[PDB]
Amino acid sequence: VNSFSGYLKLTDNVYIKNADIVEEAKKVKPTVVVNAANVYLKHGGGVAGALNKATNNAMQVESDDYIATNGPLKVGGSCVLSGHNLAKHCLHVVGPNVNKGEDIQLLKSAYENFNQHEVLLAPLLSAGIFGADPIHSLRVCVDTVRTNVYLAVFDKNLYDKLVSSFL
Ligand SMILES: O[C@H]1CCCC[C@H]1Nc1ncnc2[nH]ccc12
Repeated sequence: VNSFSGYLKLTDNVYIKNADIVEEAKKVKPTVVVNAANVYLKHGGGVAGALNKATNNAMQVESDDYIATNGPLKVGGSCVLSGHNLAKHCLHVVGPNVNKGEDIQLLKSAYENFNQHEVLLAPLLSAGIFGADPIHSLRVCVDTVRTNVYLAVFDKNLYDKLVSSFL
């Protein structure tokens, strides 16, 4: 039993809700919140800009030190950093950005990072400003993640569409 509330169950291990991931993180304090990161951990907009803003820029300060030490992530890769005031940990995961021409097949590799964590609160990778089809992203999530994932979808309209079209 966990503290996530109001989610629709899609499969044995995947759950979905119309929610603001920032507000959901603030209320649940999950062990892991997933950030929709880029390789530079520059949290300027989308989910990343919102999460970072909610940490009063502490996420960005920590991220800049991480990059200065380790260099950029790989597309499809991830790193674990602090969850600050939102979660114990933040798993920064880089899905391919279609608006940068990155290969969509890397979306499966991106979701594989979730399997290293038993339970996660997450957005749909490569959705939103990353330019992928959120319905495809949901399908890859369901077919790749085996651990328990609670997906927060900010837009009520997209949420209804994802549910109504789910196979
Ligand atoms: O609405 C879409 C657009 C981008 C792809 C995923 C969704 N973004 C979010 N999802 C969950 N919480 C969020 N807080 C701010 C944005 C956000």
